[PDB]
Amino acid sequence: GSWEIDPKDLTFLKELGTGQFGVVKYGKWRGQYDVAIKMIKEGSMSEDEFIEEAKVMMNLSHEKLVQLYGVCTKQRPIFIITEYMANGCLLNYLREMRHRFQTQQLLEMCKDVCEAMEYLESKQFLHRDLAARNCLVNDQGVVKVSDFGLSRYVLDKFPVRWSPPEVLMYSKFSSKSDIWAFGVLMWEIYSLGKMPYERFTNSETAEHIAQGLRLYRPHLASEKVYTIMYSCWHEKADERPTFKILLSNILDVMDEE
Ligand SMILES: CN(CCNC(=O)CNc1ccccc1)c1ncnc2[nH]ccc12
Repeated sequence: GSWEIDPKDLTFLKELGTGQFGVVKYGKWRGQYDVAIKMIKEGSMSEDEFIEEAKVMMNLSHEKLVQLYGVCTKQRPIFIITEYMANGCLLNYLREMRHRFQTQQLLEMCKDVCEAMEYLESKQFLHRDLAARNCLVNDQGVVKVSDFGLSRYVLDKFPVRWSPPEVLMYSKFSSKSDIWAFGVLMWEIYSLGKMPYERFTNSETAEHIAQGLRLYRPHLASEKVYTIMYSCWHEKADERPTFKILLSNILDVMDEE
């Protein structure tokens, strides 16, 4: 199948991490091309649904989306073969104080993610778990959005701190719950990877959000940048912007700043 990679074409070279979803390895495809090999933990996913969705996933392609190259499903664990992102998870990258980021770099990180999300929104595709922990950074410092849609197939920890009131109260998912999570991700970037609502538990965060209270301005965000992330948190989902509008707003601030 066109979504199917021959696992014999892989050379495993380095372990990149282990986690709830499984083990990830760096390797080469046909001796030459860098890949990530994501090995799905046995029993962790609805595998027939995941495999059918991978066929749809094959047609999603954008420079700021982690590229899916194929799956290996004729054995277990199944493998997801993806773009290799040398600098790892965005959350860990932000927390690495040596980079001494300028705010121009932080705004570019936001734009990278917003372009990916604008593309997913043009395809009516929801990420459903957008957060810095689900973005990756390549060897050039480019941020890309990873594992978009994956939570649908996970059989098991919910992202309370990235969820709007209507998700927490009613499980109402929409383009506007991705918009809300994007604003939280902007806050994560400008806070150099702090936990949102760091002094609260999830249960306390949910109550805070419902009472109408919000995250507030990171020290490194200008007034114009804060306006953008705060616009993502309107109580009323329909008053939140689209990713097209957020991209335009981010580009405008890049020009001003
Ligand atoms: C460290 N790391 C991220 C590892 N975490 C995940 O991929 C989590 N998802 C997942 C895991 C197992 C099975 C199914 C899904 C990477 N480092 C460099 N390039 C990369 N490309 C892609 C990932 C990736």
